[PDB]
Amino acid sequence: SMEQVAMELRLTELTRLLRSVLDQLQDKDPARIFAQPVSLKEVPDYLDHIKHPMDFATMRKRLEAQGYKNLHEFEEDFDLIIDNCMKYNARDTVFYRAAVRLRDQGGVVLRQARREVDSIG
Repeated sequence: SMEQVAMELRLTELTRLLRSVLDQLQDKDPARIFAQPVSLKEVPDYLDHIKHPMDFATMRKRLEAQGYKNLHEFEEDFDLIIDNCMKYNARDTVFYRAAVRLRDQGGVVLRQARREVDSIG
């Protein structure tokens, strides 16, 4: 149908905007701490601690399959990256601290993304 096509164009354009959001948030992690999944070879107990692992590569795979329907879904995955790290790692670690800085700097980006998603519809 033509309605299905219009819906698909809307999803495509959200995907475009989320790709730009992802790139901007990933720039706030210049150490690449969050770039890839925590390795279960290197952290064998990880899944005993963290039930829903997340990382920027996994988000990018979902994004490119157009698997984010709305900005809330995308934000949920970004908050998992941060929240997982802040539980597994102690406050005195470069990992925890990187997550704090990513959360603080990402908030700015996400605030305007929400306005753009609502504004453009």
